[PDB]
Amino acid sequence: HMAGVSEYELPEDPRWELPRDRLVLGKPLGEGGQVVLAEAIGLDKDKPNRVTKVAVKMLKSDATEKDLSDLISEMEMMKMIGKHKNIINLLGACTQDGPLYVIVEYASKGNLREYLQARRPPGLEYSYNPSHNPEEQLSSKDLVSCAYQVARGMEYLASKKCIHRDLAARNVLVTEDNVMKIADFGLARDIHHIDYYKKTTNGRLPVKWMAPEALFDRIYTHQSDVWSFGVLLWEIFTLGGSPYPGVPVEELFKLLKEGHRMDKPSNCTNELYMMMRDCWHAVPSQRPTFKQLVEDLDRIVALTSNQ
Repeated sequence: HMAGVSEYELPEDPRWELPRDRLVLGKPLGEGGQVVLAEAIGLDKDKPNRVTKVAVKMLKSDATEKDLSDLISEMEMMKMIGKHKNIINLLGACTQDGPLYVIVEYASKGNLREYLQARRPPGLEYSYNPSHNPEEQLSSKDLVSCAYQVARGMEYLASKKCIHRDLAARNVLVTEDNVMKIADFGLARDIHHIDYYKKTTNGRLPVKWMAPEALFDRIYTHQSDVWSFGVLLWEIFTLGGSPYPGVPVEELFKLLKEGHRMDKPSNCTNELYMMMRDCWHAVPSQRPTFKQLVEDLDRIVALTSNQ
């Protein structure tokens, strides 16, 4: 476990520091680290009487000293990377008079995976809609536009020397205005060899988004992120589909080595599928960059129908 919060010297930053009484705790948003919904009073000094819905990150009742440094690490990392419309930005923090709170932007519509699944057409082209409360079906343009925003955010993160290392639909959140925001891009990398078998609390296997070199040699770069983006693209056009269906984790090693790739999803243009194949190129140097991906997608968004 960890020592008292007072036992440690939390990084106090006047620009982001916010009084704890200015935060009105709400319902839990995520459990891993712990996130909860909250209402901040006067986040913007220019308007101290305005309330704003935000997400509050805090450690668990059972946290290690490393967990505290990791959280701080992400906070300072977000400051470094800066702000961008397509990423979950830092809003403030509480480093005094209580536990450490890292305030970030709130995405009312949850992660992209569940977002899409809830908007699956009754048709046959997709799996059955899991959501008990279906939503309006997205247009063809909406999906490509969704890919554009994600690639847009990654392009920015790439220009900031930031390597996500786990880009996936689950790691992309949707705002109330349907804006795509990449999350968990400032997390600290573990210094202990990974367990390709470990599964997330959501029952997700990170190995399915990892590039061959990142999976076999544990090498992470912007190129490996482009690979993940290729898998993310696959998820979009499958409306929250599961990568490599019916393929065991252990089998994934051989298959990927064989140069095998996922088949084009139903209702997916060949141009968009070729983009996925280019991202899934065997040679890192041959995969396209986020800069290019943003350009092609922009061109595609303008051509793609919205009806």
